[PDB]
Amino acid sequence: SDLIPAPPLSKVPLQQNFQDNQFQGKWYVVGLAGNAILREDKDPQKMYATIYELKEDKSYNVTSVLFRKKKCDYWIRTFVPGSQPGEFTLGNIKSYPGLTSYLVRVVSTNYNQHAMVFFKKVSQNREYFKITLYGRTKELTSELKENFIRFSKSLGLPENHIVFPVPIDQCID
Ligand SMILES: O=C(NCCN(CCNC(=O)c1cccc(O)c1O)CCNC(=O)c1cccc(=O)n1O)c1cccc(O)c1O
Ligand SMILES: [Cl-]
Ligand SMILES: [Fe+3]
Ligand code: NA
Ligand code: NA
Repeated sequence: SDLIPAPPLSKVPLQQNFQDNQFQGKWYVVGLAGNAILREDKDPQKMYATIYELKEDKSYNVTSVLFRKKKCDYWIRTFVPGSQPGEFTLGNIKSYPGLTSYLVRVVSTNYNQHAMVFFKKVSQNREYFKITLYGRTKELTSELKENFIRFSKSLGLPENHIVFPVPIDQCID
C-alpha cells in the first residue's frame, strides 16, 4: 500500500460559525477525492447520497444510500460532535474492525446549495483521507467544481484521485 499522506489538519479549513441544524438533510455527493479514491473510466463511480439527520443530543445520524448490484445498500453511522462546531468524530468506533481514528471536518458550506467536508480515517494503522463535494442538487456550477479540484490539489491529491460521480435516479430520490 503506497498512499499519499493526509495533510496537516492545519491546512484543512473549518466553516466558522457552524449551524448544525441548517446542515441537516440530504446531500448528493457530486464530487469525491481521496488518497484511496481513484478515477476508473471502465466502470465510473455512480453518484450516491448522504442524509444527515440531527439527533436528540446533537450527534448527527448519518445514513448513506448508494446503488450497487441492482439494489440500494444503506451505510449507516453516527457523527458525534468534536473539538469545535463543524468538527465531528465517529461514534461507536469499536464496531469497526481495525479502526483507530475517524475525523470529520466541514470545510465550507452555504447550507442550501453546496458543501465541502473533509474526512480522515486511520484504519489498520494506515492513514486515509477524502474530500466530498456535497451538492443539495445532483449538478453544480463549474465554479464550485473547479474550486473543489483546486482544494483537493492543495492537499496533495492529483487529478486522477479526483472523481465526479455520474448522476443516477436509483435509490437517491
Ligand atoms: O461502506 C463504505 N465503503 C467504504 C469502502 N472504503 C473505500 C475507502 N474509504 C475511504 O477512502 C475513506 C476515507 C476517509 C473517510 C471515509 O469514510 C472513507 O470511506 C473503505 C471502507 N471504509 C471503512 O471500512 C469504514 C468503516 C467505518 C466507517 C467508515 O466511514 N468507513 O469508510 C462507504 C460507503 C459510503 C460512504 C462511506 O464513507 C463509506 O465508507
Ligand atoms: Cl466512498
Ligand atoms: Fe467511509
Ligand atoms: Na499509524
Ligand atoms: Na432516500
